[PDB]
Amino acid sequence: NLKADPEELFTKLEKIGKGSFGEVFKGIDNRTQKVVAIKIIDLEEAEIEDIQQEITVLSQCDSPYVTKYYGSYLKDTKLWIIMEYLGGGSALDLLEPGPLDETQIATILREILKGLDYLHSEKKIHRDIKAANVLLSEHGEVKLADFGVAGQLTDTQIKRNTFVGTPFWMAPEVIKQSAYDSKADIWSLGITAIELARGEPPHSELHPMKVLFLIPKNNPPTLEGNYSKPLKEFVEACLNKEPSFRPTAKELLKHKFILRNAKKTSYLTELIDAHHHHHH
Ligand SMILES: O=C1NCCCCCNc2nc(c3ccccc3n2)Nc2cc1[nH]n2
Repeated sequence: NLKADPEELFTKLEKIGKGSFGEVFKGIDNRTQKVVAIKIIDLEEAEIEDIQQEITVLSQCDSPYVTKYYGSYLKDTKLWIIMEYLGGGSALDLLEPGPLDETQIATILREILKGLDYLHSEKKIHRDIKAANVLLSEHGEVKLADFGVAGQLTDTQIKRNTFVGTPFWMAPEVIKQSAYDSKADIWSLGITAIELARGEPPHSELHPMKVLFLIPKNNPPTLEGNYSKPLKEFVEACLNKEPSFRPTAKELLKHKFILRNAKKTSYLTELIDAHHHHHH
């Protein structure tokens, strides 16, 4: 039962961003000398082998719209998750210089939807859709990241009222821990569309415990301000309190906002340029 040491298997390089449940680093697989991303989760207070088994299952996923998993390695109380590295920045990173235009939003949402359609067709739930987990390559390709595990890391805490993580993107049925399915991602997608349009999810000025309380009780958010009627309607379609009333990802790919505004992903290199200029 002697475990491989991830610090020997991988060279941890610079931090590249805050992930859910842990910081994310660029890394090198020392066996292949290939670049990877590494997220280290501290599981001192927690079923570890169930999470590793599911990461192994998810490492078999294969889609242009979803980052690869490359397994995970436990070291004492820390779980090293190994992932495909993308270097363009997350959509959250790329929101820093200023507002996105509706073509950028529609392009990014279209790619997210294709990734959600893939995961849902494989009977998986992303469960952590937010701009921070939407990644760009240096060429503008868009892939979902950190999918398929957040439920194992949070659902029990939510049941016990011991969850202290961030609630802004959670569907009401996830907060109430009733039966939830892929439609939970569709709610989170609607919140993420607001985040891409306005820079932050609804209720971002409120205490997270008030937000956890509000989401299942309040009318769902809507997109307010100078935004096109199709974009507002796309948001409204996602943000229905009843999950059976939300459309599937496959249906949303046909939404007129997506079809009339999405353009080539290669144009999103302009967004990466803006980040460079912002930080130059
Ligand atoms: O699979 C990942 N999950 C981790 C998802 C949460 C972190 C997202 N923030 C991020 N992420 C990058 C990155 C690279 C270069 C510059 C900025 C970057 N900002 N790269 C990355 C992330 C992952 N892979 N590659």
